[PDB]
Amino acid sequence: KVFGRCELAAAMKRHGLDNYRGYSLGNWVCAAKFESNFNTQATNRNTDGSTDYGILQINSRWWCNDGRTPGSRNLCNIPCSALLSSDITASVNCAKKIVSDGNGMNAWVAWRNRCKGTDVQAWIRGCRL
Ligand code: NA
Repeated sequence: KVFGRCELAAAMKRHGLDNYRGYSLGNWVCAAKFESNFNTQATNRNTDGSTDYGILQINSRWWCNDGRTPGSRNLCNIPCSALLSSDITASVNCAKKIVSDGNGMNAWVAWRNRCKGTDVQAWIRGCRL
């Protein structure tokens, strides 16, 4: 599924991401835009052989099991393919654990490089939330 901007914002808000660990909703929408272009089926391979999955590009090195990242961890206790679903519940619940791990949203390289320090509230402008 490719989400619309306000559709994703509303779904992220319903799942409790708005101001989760102090990150306003526009941060999460900005992160999803530049990580996946709002596409739940997005995948990208990393240099170490791990793969990033889903709308927030969650990495198989630490967070999910894709059966092809030997020696890795599965801290969200899910198969990576669950992160590709049109239902974003698993992505959001895993994202909550990542953002809680000490580094905040700096865990997402696209957020640090393209969202941090900008007017992230602009990403939810016009939405009925
Ligand atoms: Na893994």
